[PDB]
Amino acid sequence: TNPYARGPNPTAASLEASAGPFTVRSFTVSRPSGYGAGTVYYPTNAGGTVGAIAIVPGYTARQSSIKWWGPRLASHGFVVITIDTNSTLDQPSSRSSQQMAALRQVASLNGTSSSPIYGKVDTARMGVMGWSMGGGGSLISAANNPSLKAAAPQAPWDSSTNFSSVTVPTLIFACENDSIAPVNSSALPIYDSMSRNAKQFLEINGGSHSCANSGNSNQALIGKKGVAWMKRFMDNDTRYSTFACENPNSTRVSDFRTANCS
Ligand SMILES: [Cl-]
Repeated sequence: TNPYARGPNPTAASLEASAGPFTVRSFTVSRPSGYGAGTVYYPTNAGGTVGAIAIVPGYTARQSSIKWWGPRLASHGFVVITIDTNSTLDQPSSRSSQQMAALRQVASLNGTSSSPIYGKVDTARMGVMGWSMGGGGSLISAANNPSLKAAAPQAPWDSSTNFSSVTVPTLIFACENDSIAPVNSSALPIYDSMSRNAKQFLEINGGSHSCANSGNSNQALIGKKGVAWMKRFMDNDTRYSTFACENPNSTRVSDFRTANCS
């Protein structure tokens, strides 16, 4: 019945592991269009077309800070593009237009017969992630493009916290002890402003600003949650409803909140 379903039935163990069931390859985008540089990750054998997720780093940062998501998400059946921005000093709106430019270019490559992702993408099924200003950028993309199927920003930064217009299912990773984008004035008012969506707030206990980046010590839970959220909302895959909406009931989590998520 569900045509966007990919992969075998999830367990806690299969989502806590570093790799999911599909084989991953990557390539560097040859002529990046509307953004500085891109790396694309893709499953060779997903058994059908999959959605595309475009991930953006923070101010002064690079792909390295958010790369781990590439292998992790692609292995469970997604096309992931991680980007560098035109300038290290771009603010969240510019990060947004470049995030959407990356999705636009993944859609183009899906149509190009010489491209390693020829025919692998469902260009009607995309989502957005990013760290800090790239997180703020992810929220701006979702507000501007309600056709996105999912957002999952981490440690988000935006001097405007009102996202009340967002209808896209949104998972916010927060970092308890963030002193760059403190939760009390960033993540939390952002979460709290959204009244029209499936949403979730998941605060990493004793986490600093970088608590969700490559090399974090909570990859099991952060990665499980990130994959379950994209599987639930980008694939409509109700096999993942429990993993996506449940409280982890974990001492690794200092604050949990969810709404409109069964
Ligand atoms: Cl930032």
